[PDB]
Order: sequence, then C-alpha cells, then structure tokens
Amino acid sequence: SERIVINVGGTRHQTYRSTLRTLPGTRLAWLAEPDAHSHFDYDPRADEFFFDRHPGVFAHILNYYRTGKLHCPADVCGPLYEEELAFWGIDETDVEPCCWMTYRQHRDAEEALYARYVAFASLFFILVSITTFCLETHERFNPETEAFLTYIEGVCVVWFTFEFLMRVIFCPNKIIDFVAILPFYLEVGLRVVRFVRILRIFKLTRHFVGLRVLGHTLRASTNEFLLLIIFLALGVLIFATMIYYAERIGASASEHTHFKNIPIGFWWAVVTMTTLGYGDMYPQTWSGMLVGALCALAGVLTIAMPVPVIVNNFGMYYSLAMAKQKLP
Amino acid sequence: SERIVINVGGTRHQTYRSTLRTLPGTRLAWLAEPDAHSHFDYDPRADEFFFDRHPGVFAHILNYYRTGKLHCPADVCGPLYEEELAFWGIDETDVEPCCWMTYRQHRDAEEALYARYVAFASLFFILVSITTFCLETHERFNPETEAFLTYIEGVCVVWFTFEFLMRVIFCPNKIIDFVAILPFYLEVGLRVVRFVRILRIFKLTRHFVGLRVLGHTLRASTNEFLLLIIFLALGVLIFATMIYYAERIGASASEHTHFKNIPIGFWWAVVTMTTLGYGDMYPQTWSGMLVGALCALAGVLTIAMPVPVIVNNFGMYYSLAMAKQKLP
Amino acid sequence: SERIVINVGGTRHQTYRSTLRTLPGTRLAWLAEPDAHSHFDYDPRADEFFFDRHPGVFAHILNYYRTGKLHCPADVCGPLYEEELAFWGIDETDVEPCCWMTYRQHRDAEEALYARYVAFASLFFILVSITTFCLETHERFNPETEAFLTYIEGVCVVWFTFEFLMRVIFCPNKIIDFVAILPFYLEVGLRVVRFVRILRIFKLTRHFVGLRVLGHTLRASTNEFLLLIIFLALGVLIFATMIYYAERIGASASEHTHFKNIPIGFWWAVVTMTTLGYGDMYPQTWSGMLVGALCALAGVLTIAMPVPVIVNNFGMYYSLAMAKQKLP
Amino acid sequence: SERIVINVGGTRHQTYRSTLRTLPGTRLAWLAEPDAHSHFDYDPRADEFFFDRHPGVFAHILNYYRTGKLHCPADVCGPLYEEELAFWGIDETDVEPCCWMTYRQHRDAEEALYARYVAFASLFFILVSITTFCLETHERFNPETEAFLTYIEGVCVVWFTFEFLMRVIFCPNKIIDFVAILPFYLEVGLRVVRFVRILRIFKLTRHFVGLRVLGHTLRASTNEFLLLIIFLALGVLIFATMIYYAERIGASASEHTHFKNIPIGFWWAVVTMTTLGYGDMYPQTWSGMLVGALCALAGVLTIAMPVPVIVNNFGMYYSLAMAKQKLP
Ligand SMILES: Cc1ccc(S(=O)(=O)n2ccc(C(=O)NCc3ncco3)c2)cc1
Ligand SMILES: Cc1ccc(S(=O)(=O)n2ccc(C(=O)NCc3ncco3)c2)cc1
Ligand SMILES: Cc1ccc(S(=O)(=O)n2ccc(C(=O)NCc3ncco3)c2)cc1
Ligand SMILES: Cc1ccc(S(=O)(=O)n2ccc(C(=O)NCc3ncco3)c2)cc1
Ligand SMILES: [K+]
Ligand SMILES: [K+]
Ligand SMILES: [K+]
Ligand SMILES: [K+]
Repeated sequence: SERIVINVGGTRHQTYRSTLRTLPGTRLAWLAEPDAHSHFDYDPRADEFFFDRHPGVFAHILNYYRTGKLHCPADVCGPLYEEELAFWGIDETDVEPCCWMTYRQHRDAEEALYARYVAFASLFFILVSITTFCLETHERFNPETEAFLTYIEGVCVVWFTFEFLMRVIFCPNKIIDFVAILPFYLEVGLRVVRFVRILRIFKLTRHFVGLRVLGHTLRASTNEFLLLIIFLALGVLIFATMIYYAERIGASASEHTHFKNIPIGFWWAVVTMTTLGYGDMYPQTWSGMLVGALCALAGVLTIAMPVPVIVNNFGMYYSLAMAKQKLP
Repeated sequence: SERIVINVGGTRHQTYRSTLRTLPGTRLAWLAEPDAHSHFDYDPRADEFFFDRHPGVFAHILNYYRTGKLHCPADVCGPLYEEELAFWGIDETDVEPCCWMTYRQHRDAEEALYARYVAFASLFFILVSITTFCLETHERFNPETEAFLTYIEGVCVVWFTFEFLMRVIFCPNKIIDFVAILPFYLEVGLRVVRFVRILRIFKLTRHFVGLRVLGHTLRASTNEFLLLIIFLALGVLIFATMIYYAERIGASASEHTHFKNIPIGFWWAVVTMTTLGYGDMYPQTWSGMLVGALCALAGVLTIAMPVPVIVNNFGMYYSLAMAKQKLP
Repeated sequence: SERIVINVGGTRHQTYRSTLRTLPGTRLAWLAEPDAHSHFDYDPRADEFFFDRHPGVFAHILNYYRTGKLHCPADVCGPLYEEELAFWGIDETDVEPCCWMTYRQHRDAEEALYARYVAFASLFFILVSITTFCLETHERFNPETEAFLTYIEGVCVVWFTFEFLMRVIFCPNKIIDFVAILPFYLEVGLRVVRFVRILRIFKLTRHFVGLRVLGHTLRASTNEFLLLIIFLALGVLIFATMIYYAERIGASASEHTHFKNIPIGFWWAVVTMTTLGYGDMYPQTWSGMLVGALCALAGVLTIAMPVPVIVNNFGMYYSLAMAKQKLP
Repeated sequence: SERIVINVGGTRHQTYRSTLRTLPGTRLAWLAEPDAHSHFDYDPRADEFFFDRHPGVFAHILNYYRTGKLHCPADVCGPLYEEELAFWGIDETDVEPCCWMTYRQHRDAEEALYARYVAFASLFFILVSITTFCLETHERFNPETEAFLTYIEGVCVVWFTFEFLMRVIFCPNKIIDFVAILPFYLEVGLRVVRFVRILRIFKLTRHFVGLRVLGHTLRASTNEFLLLIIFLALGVLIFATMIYYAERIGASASEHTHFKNIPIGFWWAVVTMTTLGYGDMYPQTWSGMLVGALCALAGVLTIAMPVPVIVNNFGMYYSLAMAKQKLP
C-alpha cells in the first residue's frame, strides 16, 4: 500500500513495498522492513534510498519483483548484467531459458582461453623426421631401403635423444611424453611403431593460437559430434536399405547393378550424403535415381544442421583469442 | 488540449488526452475520461497517474497512440514485451510486419519443446535385429541362408514377443505399435515385410534430445520443403532441356553423347545442381560445357537459398532444448 | 551562452541555443530565434518547449547538433527512426555510412512485396503438355513418333486455343503472352519452336509466394551476379593457365595428360572451383596436383564470398512475405 | 562521502566523489577537486555540473568509475561511443575483450576503402590479347602457328607500345609497370614469358568496386589463410597415413589398391576433404571405407571453421563500399 523510491544513481524508480517483498532473500527486500532507514543511504527529506549503480539495467532487475520472471537486456553485455545481478542479491540461475544462451555464451568462452633458439633446432628435426617417414614408404627408395634415409633418421633420433636427456634431468616433478616421445624408444630397438613419429607435431601445435582455439572448440562442443554421427548413421542405414530395394525392383540375383548388399550400400550413402560422389557406385534404374536424388538432399540437410552450431563456437573463441592478442 | 502525466514507475511520460483517445478500447484510453480519478492511482497533488510497470518499454507502447503504428523494441526479449502488451490492453496482432518475425519466433519456439534396466535389454535386441537384417542380404551367408542367422533373429523375435506381452496387458487405454511392431506379426508367419524391422529405432530415438529437436524442426518448417522441392524441380526441368538442345547443336541421331533424352537429363541436372558430380554423364561439347557451368551455379544458389531458413529453426530449437537441459 | 529545455514527452533535454543553430533549416533551429515563444508549446513557468514525441530517439536526433554527425540507434527499427527523422526536419540522407545499410535494408524490402476452378483445368493441361514434350524425345515412342502422343498434345492445344479465345475477347486494353503463348501459334502450323512449351509454368509460378520472393530477389540483387561471374571468370582464366603450364613442366607435345590447351582447361577449372569434380579431367603430375589443390580452395572462397550477400536478400524478403501472410 | 550531480544533458547522474577519483587522469576526475567550480558549468543553485552530451552512453562511461571495467553499449554504433570516449578522457584501449571485437570492426573497415574513351580502346586490346594467347596453344591453329594470330597480337603490341609512349613521357615522378607491362618488352625480342600477358587485367580490375573490396579482404584477413592452410596440411598428413595403413591391413606388396605410398595419399586426402571426389583414387577395403568416411567429415569441418571468418570480412567491406556508393 506504501510506495518507496529506489534512487539508482540519479534516475529514481518508485514501487510498492508489497512488490519488493516478493523475494525475501535478496537485498532489495531488506529495504521494505521498517528498519532499512538504519542500514542504507536514506535521505530523510526526499525519502529516497540511494544506490549508486547503473540505472539502465536496474530497471530490468526490478522487473523481477514486478512480474515474477527475470530476463536479460540486449543493450548490455553478459558480464555487465552479471556484475549487477551479483550485487543486487539476485541469482544468475533464475534467468528464463530464452535470455540464457545469449547471456552465458562470454562466461563460457573464457574457458581458460634465450632458449627460444633451440625450439627451431627441434622443429627442423621434427619436420625432417616426418619427411623421412613419408619417404620410407615410397617405391623409389626401395629398389631394401636406401641407406641415406636411415642415416638421416638416425641423426634425427640422436638429436631427439639428446633433447630427451634434459626433460627428465632438470624437471621438478616425478601426456606428450609417454605416447608421444615413443619413437625415441623405438629406433634404439610398424603401424603402432611409427604412426607416433608424426604425433610430435602436436607438441608444437600448442604455440600457435589458431590450433589452441581449434583444440578448445573440439572439446567445448563434444555433444554436436555425437549428434552429427547419429544423424549420419540413421541416414546411412535408411538410404542404404531404400537404395537396395529400389535397385532390386528395377529388374535370378542382382548382377546388373552395384548395390548387391545392404552393407556395401553404406559406402555409397556416405559418399553421396556428403556430396562427395566418387563414381564407383551410382544408381542405374529410375527408382534408384529417385532414391539417390533424395539421398543427396537429405545428406546436405542432416550435415548442415549441426555444423553451424559447431562453427559458431570456433567463431566466438577465435574472436576472443584475437581480441586478447590485440590488447595489452 | 489538456496534458496528463502517466507516471510509469518513476519516469513520467506526458501526453495530450487527445493522443490517448486514439484507440478507445485499451486501458490507457480510460485515463482520458473525466472519471479516471476514481479508478487509478491518481496522486491529487502532482496530477500523475501511477502505473508501476517497466518504464523502458511503455515508451514504445505509448508510441502507438502518438503515431499510429506499433513496433517492438530491440532492447527487450519477446516475452517481456508480450507481457507488457497483455497488461496495457494493446493487442499483440497490430505489430507491424517488420517487427513481427523477430518478436514471435520465443513464442513459436516453445512448441511443447527401476525399469530403466530393461530399456537396454530391448535396445540390444533392436540393434542385433538390425544387424541380422543387414547381414541376411550379404552374399557371404547365402551359399540357402545359414541357420545361425535365422536362429539369432528367432531369439530376437521371441524376446520382442515377450515385451509385446506387457504393452497390451497392463495398458490403460484400448502410432509406434501398428506399423512399427509389425515384424513380430511377421516372423510367426519382403520389401514391405522387413523394411519395418529397421523402424524400431524410431521408438527409442525419442529419448535423445537431438533427435527430438530434429523431429520438431522437420515439422515446424514444412513449407521450406515444398519450396526447395519446387526450386529443384524447376531447375531440373529447365537445365535438362537446355543441355539436351545444347549437346544437340554440337553435331542422324544422338549417338556421340550421353544426353539422348530429356528425361535422362534429370539425373544429370540433379547430380550437378547439388554439386555431386558422379561422372556417369557429363557434357562433351562446348555448348554443353557452358550449360553445365551455368547449372552448377544455379544449383548452388537455388539450394542455398531456403536451406538457411531451414537451418535457423534447428539452431533456435536446439539452443532452447539445451538451455532447458542446463537449468533446474 | 543561453540554455533551453526541449521537453520531448516528459524527459527534458537541455542544450545551448548555440548548439541548436548548427543546422538552420530544420525545425529545432526555429526554437532558438527570439520568436519561438509565439509558435510552439512554451510553458511560461518552466521555460520548456513541449514536443510530445518518443523521448528515446530524440536523444539521437539531438546528437546531430551536438557533434555534427547523425547515427541511427539499435534499439528501434528502421521505420520508427525514419518517422521521427521526417518529423524533426532532419534529412534521411545525412546518416553516416556505417548506420545506413542497417537502416535502409525495411524500406528497401517493401519493394511492392468462382473462376478459381478452371485455373486447375489449365494447370492440368500445362503439366500434360510438359510431359508430352519431355516424352516426344525419348527413344521409346520413336520406333516415327507414335500417334497417341500427338493426339494428346492436340487435345492440349485445342484447349489452350479455347482459353486464348477469352484473353483477347474480354480484355480491356489493346509479356506472358507474346513469347509465352507461342506454342498455340506453333501447333496450327524445333529448338526455338518448343523450348517455349515449358515456359507456360512461369505463368502460374506467380501465384506461389516462394517463387514471387525468388523473383524479387533475382532482381533486387543484380550486382552480386556480375560480381560472382567476374570472380569465377578471373579464377577460371588464372587456374587454366597455371594448370596447363604446371602439367607441361612435368614431362614432343602434350600426349600424356588431359590439359592439352588453355581453353579446355576452363571446363576443369570450373568443375573444380565449384567442388563438382566429375572425373573426366584431373591432374596427373605433382605440379598439377598442387595447382588443383589450390584451385579447389580458391573456388570455395570466391564462390562463398558473394553468395551470402545474395542469400540474405532472400532471407529478408521471405521473412517479410511470410509475416505479411500470417497477419490480417 | 559527498555526492555530486553530473547533469549530462537534462538527465542528471549522481555519484560519490570517491567514485569519480578512481581514475585521476581523466576529465571527470577533475570535477572532484575543490576547484572545479571555477572550471565547468556549475549552476550554483542546484549544484549540478552541466555537460551537454549524449545522456544515453554517459551512463556506460560512468559505469567505469563505479565497477572498474569499461564495456560498450549495444544501442549505439562504434563511432558514436568512440567520440564520447574521446571526449570524456577515457582511453579506447581499456575496453574489455568481450566488447572489443564488436566495437572496432567500423574503425577497422574504413581501411581507406574526356580521356575515358581510350580506356575502352585499351580494354579491347587487352581482351583480344588474352584471346590470342589462349588460342596460340590450341591444336587447331598449329598444323607452325598460323600467321593471322601473330599478326593480330602484333597489332595489339603495337598499340600497347603506343600507350606506353605516354606513361613515361608525361609522368611527373621518376608495381603495375615492371612485372605487368613486360609483354611489350617481350614481343620486340614461354612460361614466364607469357604468363604475364594475362596480368594486364589486374590493371583495370581496380576500377570495379567488387574487386577492390575483394583485394582489401584478401589482405585484411591474411591470418585466416595461414590458419586454413595449416588445418588442411594437418588433415592431409593425418588422413594420408591413416588410409595407407588401413588399406594395408585389408590384405607381398600393395598391388590391389591405389594408395601405394604416403605421399600419393595427399592427393586423395585433399580431393576428399574438400568434398571434391574425382574418382581417380578411392578406398577399396572396409577399413579404407571407414577412414574415408571420417576424412570427408573432418574436411568439411576444418574447412568450414575459418571460411566464415574470411567471409564476414568481405560482407562488411562490401556493405560499406555499397553504402558509400549509394550516398552523395
Ligand atoms: C619458437 C616457435 C615460434 C613460432 C611457432 S609457430 O606457431 O609459428 N608454428 C610454426 C610451424 C607450426 C606448425 O604447427 N606446423 C604444422 C605442419 N604443417 C605441415 C606439416 O606440419 C606452428 C613455433 C615455435
Ligand atoms: C534407457 C536409455 C538411455 C539412453 C538412451 S540414448 O538417448 O543415449 N541413445 C542410445 C542410442 C540411441 C540411438 O538412437 N541410436 C541410433 C543408431 N545409430 C546407428 C544405428 O542406429 C540413443 C536411450 C535409452
Ligand atoms: C488456383 C491455384 C491454386 C494454387 C496454386 S499453387 O501456388 O499451390 N502451385 C501449384 C503448382 C505450382 C507450381 O509452380 N509447379 C511447378 C513445377 N513443379 C514441377 C514441374 O513444374 C504452384 C496455383 C493455382
Ligand atoms: C572506363 C571503364 C569503365 C568501366 C569499367 S568496369 O569496371 O565496368 N569493368 C569492365 C570489365 C571489367 C573486368 O575486370 N573484366 C575481367 C574479365 N572477365 C573475363 C576475363 O576478364 C571491369 C572499366 C573501365
Ligand atoms: K561437392
Ligand atoms: K564428385
Ligand atoms: K563433389
Ligand atoms: K566424381
């Protein structure tokens, strides 16, 4: 029945105390008791409680005692509204689900997001080791492998051993060591042997900002990969079956076509849904053609639906990383 | 000729009553009659009508008695403005068509959007039945089908019958039962027979949130599929005709090329507009090459025009579903 | 040196008259002369000029006499700010070029954007005529064309003549008639003859809202087509030359490869830049492979750069058309 | 302990001087000393300091002495807030990294972004020279090159020499001259010889606005090219190795498949990651098929992650160029 005047920095808001006592735990509710005159800045000639805060968002906080819900403005960023919430006693978890995903979310994007002359003296050997690995397989140095290649990689491993004689000698305590510095253990005496020779680049690929952002993205968006894989698996199964039966109705067995099984149809339905189209297997009857024309479009759609959700994350994280790089 | 002072929560707005009587059905219009002093909170010393509401949107409501049109702000969400509209007596259908699609919509996105150990004991059998179906066709277990596969699927159907001896016994009343629990009716005694064996996954594909959002999208956007199909059909017809005639002018019949008919040109014009390109049929004359270079681009455009409209829906619905999942 | 108080609807703005006389043609400038007391609503006890307008944008208008430039807010739509501009005497062409493309935009998107039982009795004949045209070419009804097909199309043309005996008889005056109702002139006595038989669908393709929006888009964005064609032509020329010379350095003539000319390289460079890839012509030397790996990416980029500009137009126009369809 | 009233144009903001002395270098801090009454517009009856500026952003400036951080509003553009910052003494480099990339951003998009009858008399010769170059290679005018083609290009070079007899004669001082007007030096007496004949179009391709915007984009976004190249190189290396070993486990050498080396796998892994798919090399074992189905998706993702960042730049720059073209 009575009115009180919350003067939030020059621009006074009036309300009924019956409105302020809707949520009795927060700070504003304390104003309503007949004791607040002994706690806050009560000017005893205009009866207004001074509160020296941003007056352009407090009219959205107070629009949580008036109606009953709490929304976020669109004229302030996340952290500004969050600081104001934290002040006034409101909880940052009553935000309605419409104004929540565009308010969390810079808070979910923070995400913790002269020996510099031998770093190149290690990168050079990393790259030459990658090259020697990629050339050991070529059937030009295998008339039986030529000796100069194993000599080169011997120099590489005798330098990597030298570098591994400091990361255990001068380190204080006791990921990129056990299953990533394995080729050093290997050369001294092939799939799992030398796949790891190429993994050493993931050691230095943390000093580049773009790959740090990519790594943070590939783990802050780990649901939109299950989603994409499940979409693609459903599509592959459905369209493999459809194309098998379609090609079958088009005239003692299936010897006039490529899709002889439902399994082998998975290869086709995945080189078609992705709009790849090698050309090893394609439809050859009008029913097969209709099913393929359906498959291409369904694939475009079920791939383009979650990939934008994946991509906005990288956009935001990379924008933040560059903004942090371009500021002192 | 007279002025009145609508004090909407501390920040008074003045107007002429001649402005407030533009729409005589709403609440504000009642203020103008020489009786409102007996209805509302009329402070009889400053002559201001108190109205204890958000003062940052009421200056957009009142900007519907001043000009004549009603627009929505961009510093508040949908539901906030909608609640304020509902209060003041304004109708939410006078919104101009520019400020309408970005005001409807969180209202069109709500869209209604220990026996948990046998659910896995049903999913296991669903998956093994899918696998046995996909392996019955392979020409490795058909020297004539091997007996262990029909034995396996017999175990599967004798478990699904057991599970179907409760969904009719203990159910109160009397979609996923008639045309989805058909293989149980089948095995006891092939296209329409066993296509349905794979449909059982659509029973469990409602417990995943991503597929619920996909299902809601595929039906809240059922116009943008007719649109895409019509675009693609027009493109296919036009470019099939163009490529037939083009390949024809390039020198007694058409025995030097692939496009011998206007029908068979549909397959090409749809594996090209989608940027698929198998390679079974391609142009082989300079006029055919120009028409194909036109077809690829027209296809990219007439596919990328409505697909973003389809994709924004999934983006919004999935954002809402995740926000609702991440909040108590 | 003196201050005056523009009371724009309850929320008074103070300024110096020396500020208001920056642009002497507009309305506000009239307030500054020592005569405005005889023109406007001058309350001669608080010395404030009443102006009964939106007080949330006038603080952006007045921020054109203070600094010297004119910007648009982001908390109001286009037409709202435009109406306020039109009132205050400001011109809508002084808007700075940053706040202009997001202010023009609904103004550039307006863009002018029981005989209903014989419309189907014409669409049926249109479709059957399209089908008879597409089947006249097939080498199944050409053992020499079978008589039933020309009989069918004779029925079609004898109905279209009947319908053309009203659009000249009962029309008041004197596009879709001369070069679109040509087959009627044709059958009574082949490229340009019967391409037009398929054009009749563009007569009815104006009653669908999606194709109306597509037609408005394809002409409100006629610069972003010259742009795309020029990008693609530059790319095609550059990469055709590059791939010719590359494939040439890889070891008396060029008889070991596909790219024997710079012209024929255009076909490849356009089925590759569009990520189509038929497979009729591909690189076969390491230099050719590097150039092709460059071509694919340059094509993706120079196609994806203007296509989003093309697509936003359709997005906006279609949103507007649907908003206008969903409102009385 | 004391309060002061910054009247920023009609809408007074109150604060404690203890708040205004948080940053003692800026202008507002001067208000707090017991001398400001002799410097600013101090009305000595309401004790308010007049400051005649936009009152809708100063409540965000002052929200930098209250909390400690500085954010940008979303209801004003970049340059407006920047002008207000510049006024008040605040530095435009304390902006928090969330509100920075959407505040820089028009400032990072400005970026410096009757002889007109012989310009066509040069473009004609440029185009005919391009055509003669592209036709010198064709094996239709090489029965040995026909004389009319070298005659034509002789006319072209004797006109380009004439035009090069003015750009050195009447030019005041002493890029598009040394390595771009080289064919004139060439014809008077082939890879590096005549690649440059096509470079002359880059001389005139600065008079088109679309290509000016493209050129500004291709250099304001030179990090997102290193990023894309590094993503693609990592992908190519990883998936080349994976597909080699996969195809190897699928059953004395590798004579049953295409991927015989890790190098040649780069061609495949780059015509697949880009969703090109020629069809010259594809997987032929189930493990190869799984790895290829992984490669297509990883390629789609690692290409679509930085390309939107590249594309937004062209969008913004082109919008600005068109807005500047459409305004006096
Ligand atoms: C000391 C130092 C300074 C700068 C950088 S660095 O950040 O500038 N930098 C250089 C190369 C890479 C890289 O990760 N290359 C991967 C690759 N491409 C093809 C095969 O492997 C990153 C690293 C170390
Ligand atoms: C009781 C329970 C708990 C969780 C889930 S669940 O939601 O986590 N869940 C699991 C599998 C699927 C699925 O739909 N798989 C489809 C498919 N992929 C390849 C062929 O078929 C969904 C379901 C039930
Ligand atoms: C009287 C009336 C009512 C509705 C419509 S209508 O708007 O609903 N409508 C129907 C078909 C089309 C169309 O344009 N079809 C093109 C096509 N597809 C394949 C070949 O040609 C549009 C038209 C007329
Ligand atoms: C005097 C004047 C006026 C207008 C223009 S102009 O700006 O309108 N203009 C015209 C052609 C181009 C162009 O760059 N063409 C490239 C190309 N396409 C295929 C091969 O090469 C640009 C230029 C000069
Ligand atoms: K493709
Ligand atoms: K392809
Ligand atoms: K392709
Ligand atoms: K292909």
